[PDB]
Amino acid sequence: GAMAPERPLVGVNGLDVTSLRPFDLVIPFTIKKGEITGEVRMPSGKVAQPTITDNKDGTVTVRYAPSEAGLHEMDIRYDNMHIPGSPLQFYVDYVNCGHVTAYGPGLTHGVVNKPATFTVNTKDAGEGGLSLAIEGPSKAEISCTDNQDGTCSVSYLPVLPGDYSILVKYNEQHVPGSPFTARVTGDD
Repeated sequence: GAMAPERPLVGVNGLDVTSLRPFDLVIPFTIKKGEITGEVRMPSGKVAQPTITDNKDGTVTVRYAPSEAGLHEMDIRYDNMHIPGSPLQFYVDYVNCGHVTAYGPGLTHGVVNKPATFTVNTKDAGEGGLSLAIEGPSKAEISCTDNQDGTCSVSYLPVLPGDYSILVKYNEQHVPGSPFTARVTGDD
């Protein structure tokens, strides 16, 4: 054909914060004088910058607007030196879909002797053996609770700073992105 027909239309085929689950996390750290910046890296070959905000309570909150699914990671640095708890690492997923899945701050970042928490969604997942574990540089203790909304909540206590692998599984099948890696920091 020589040209388009007499019925043209423009539309967006990519995903955004309206259609994907966002990234939002909190880290024990304080801004005083200087500057903090970062980078988030995508499986699809893309790159983007995060936002950092100091809460004035002895913590910084870190945020990013999503556009791709899969296993992701984020670098954060103050005056070009990495902060304690950087890099962060986690999975991004379609929260409205029917597959068994897991997300929250505790599987991305932890703090020694503090209860770190996250959620597993089982809302349309069927039936079987639901399982949960952590493998770290020392043995963390773990608890979990079934909710009337059709989700499971999770809590765990690490004891020394380092990398801790989180495992989530249902009916002998791992959730997408499992095993994940949390990075644990010092409380003092």
